[PDB]
Amino acid sequence: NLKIVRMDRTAGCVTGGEEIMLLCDKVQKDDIQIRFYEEEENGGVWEGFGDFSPTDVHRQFAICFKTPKYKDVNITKPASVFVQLRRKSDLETSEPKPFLYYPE
Amino acid sequence: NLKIVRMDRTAGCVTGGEEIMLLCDKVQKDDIQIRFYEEEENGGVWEGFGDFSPTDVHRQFAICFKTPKYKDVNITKPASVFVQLRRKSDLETSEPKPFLYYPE
Repeated sequence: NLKIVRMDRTAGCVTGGEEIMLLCDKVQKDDIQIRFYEEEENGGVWEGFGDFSPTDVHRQFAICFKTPKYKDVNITKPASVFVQLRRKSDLETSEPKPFLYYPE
Repeated sequence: NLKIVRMDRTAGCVTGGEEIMLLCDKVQKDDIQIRFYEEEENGGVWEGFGDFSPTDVHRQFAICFKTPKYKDVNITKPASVFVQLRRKSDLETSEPKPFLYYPE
């Protein structure tokens, strides 16, 4: 039942720390994370997490957060990743949205 | 009971048409407008309205909209206005938030 309905930004700088506003279907403020991930060719999986507190969850239907730092702040072209909602308790996830990290 | 909790942008170009995401306390999608206004020195009051449809209201707790065109697209410095929620039915309003229009 997790869904990213809309994000006001779907790209960001590799240094992270940028404010994004996200509209979601209902979530519980203490049982929700925003996971950015990238599947590596070596079977590895990079992940980073949106930076926010339960108070940043707006009436269970939106979240304000800051982006995580991407794995490599020295990329020279954009890196495409995904972002999903994930419940902390049972690790249920939303369908992913594409997200582009760009060089500083 | 109307409240603008957060806006992801509190400035915009005088030409209008720019996407803003707004978090609000509960509203009814068919009984809500976003009014930008400016009190003139001559007792006049400019107003413009955010451009959106009821489907742009997200589960009664957020609204995505486009800014209205400011009264004067030829200003040479920023113009400070206010923005409020207003109920269409009984014209109840939220407390206003400052908003800055800037030259193209």
